[PDB]
Amino acid sequence: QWALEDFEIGRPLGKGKFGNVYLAREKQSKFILALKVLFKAQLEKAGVEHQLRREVEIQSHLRHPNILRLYGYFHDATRVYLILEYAPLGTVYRELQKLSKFDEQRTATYITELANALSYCHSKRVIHRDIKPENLLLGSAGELKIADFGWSVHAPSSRRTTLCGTLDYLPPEMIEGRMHDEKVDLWSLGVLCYEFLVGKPPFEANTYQETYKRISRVEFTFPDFVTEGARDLISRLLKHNPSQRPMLREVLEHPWITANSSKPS
Ligand SMILES: *SCCNC(=O)CCNC(=O)[C@H](O)C(C)(C)COP(=O)(O)OP(=O)(O)OC[C@H]1O[C@@H](n2cnc3c(N)ncnc32)[C@H](O)[C@@H]1OP(=O)(O)O
Ligand SMILES: [Mg+2]
Ligand SMILES: [Mg+2]
Ligand SMILES: [Mg+2]
Ligand SMILES: [Mg+2]
Repeated sequence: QWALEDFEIGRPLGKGKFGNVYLAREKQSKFILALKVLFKAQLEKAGVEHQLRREVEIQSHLRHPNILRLYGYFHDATRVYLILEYAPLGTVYRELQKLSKFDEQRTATYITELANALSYCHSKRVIHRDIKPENLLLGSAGELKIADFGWSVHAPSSRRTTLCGTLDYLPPEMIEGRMHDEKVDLWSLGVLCYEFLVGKPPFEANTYQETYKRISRVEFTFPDFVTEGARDLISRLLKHNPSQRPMLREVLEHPWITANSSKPS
């Protein structure tokens, strides 16, 4: 139903081994949006092909203000095209490299939007498993949207598929191939809260091996400027036992969150 013919392609929003994201405009309506264009070639010659199926099937059926919408898709036997809501203010990744760290009001707000978004996903038993600054996009009023559902599945789940990138955001159950569930995204949330305030993930190391160890041991420390309420929220989320991690309601209602945040639940 859609095809490339319907779009003008603008400036790239991301480039990589498998393809690119483009700013794009639909020709008949002038609707501006993003096109995530993957090379079939590389998805197959990599073993990611099934993930594109789940990314589309899951994201397309989610509707939430803090979830980046997927409007549709098409292909053309060289490439696949994901038709994405365009996020004008970029990534939290870029925001973080810009300001180095975030203040407590801004951190707590981003977390609230995250937990609201995950609340809705966990309602549909959908787990993201790839929550990280590169996949947090900023809407036109600066509000956070979760994007990139390549790693999302329905919970519970195992991991047959290979963990290719950094481990900084993944919980112990996931780096070890165990069965995992919604609590995966809660660990990630605490990683993010920490990174937002400190400027680097709480388990960053020089090697994948060292990083893996620090995650397995839950081995992180706070720089002295991190306050007691943040220390408390982070420590409660970064628990080895997934069952000990809170529910999202306890996060949205954490005192430090409600004090410093501006957005509601
Ligand atoms: S883990 C093995 C290492 N290599 C890989 O597997 C990565 C290969 N991937 C590719 O080459 C693909 O071409 C890309 C698109 C890079 C796949 O990356 P993602 O699956 O992570 O796709 P994202 O949806 O996360 O897009 C990545 C960057 O592009 C920008 N972007 C995406 N969508 C939007 C929207 N709607 N609006 C604005 N920007 C958008 C983001 O900036 C995103 O993160 P960056 O900060 O640019 O890195
Ligand atoms: Mg459209
Ligand atoms: Mg990504
Ligand atoms: Mg992906
Ligand atoms: Mg860094």
